[PDB]
Amino acid sequence: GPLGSMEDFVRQCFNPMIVELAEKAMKEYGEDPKIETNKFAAICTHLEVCFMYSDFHFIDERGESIIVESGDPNALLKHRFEIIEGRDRIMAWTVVNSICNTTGVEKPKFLPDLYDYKENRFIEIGVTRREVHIYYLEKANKIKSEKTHIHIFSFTGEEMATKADYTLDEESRARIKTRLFTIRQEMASRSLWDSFRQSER
Ligand SMILES: [Mn+2]
Ligand SMILES: [Mn+2]
Ligand SMILES: [Mn+2]
Repeated sequence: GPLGSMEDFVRQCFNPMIVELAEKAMKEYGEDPKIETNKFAAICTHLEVCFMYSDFHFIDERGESIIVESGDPNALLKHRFEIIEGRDRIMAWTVVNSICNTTGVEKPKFLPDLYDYKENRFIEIGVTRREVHIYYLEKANKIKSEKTHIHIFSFTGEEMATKADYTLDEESRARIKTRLFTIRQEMASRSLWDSFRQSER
């Protein structure tokens, strides 16, 4: 089939809010979305996984975790996750600081992606086009925060998480894997997938 542009794919298949955040993210780190297009799509994907990971999860009036997929979560519910990814450098560290000195949890050395108020830990989310175990080890070796929980998703549907603790129910993680499958298939139909996969390096 004809070869599409990654730009077209990103703008057509990701929410504009996600795209704008990815653009702002690449700018902050001196990367050009119009040249590093595979990275651009990977940033969008990762960002969306982080949001989907957090979606629908609340801590109820008793302090127990629950899922509310309707539109109106009653006012007394608290979001289960703090989202750190998708924020500019200053705000992200401000949030991390607001979490740490509060919950007493120690400060990480790299910005994680989320904070889990139920499990009382920071989470690093990974999305890989490679083998989950390799990517997991790379992540672990980079941060070695020990307290930061790592959760990896691959585009083949495999997951790997610290201490075989996957945090979320099967359905939540299934939503994420369905979305990644959709991204991969759509890229493939536009003849963008092979390059995207090989780009991760
Ligand atoms: Mn709310
Ligand atoms: Mn991050
Ligand atoms: Mn991450």
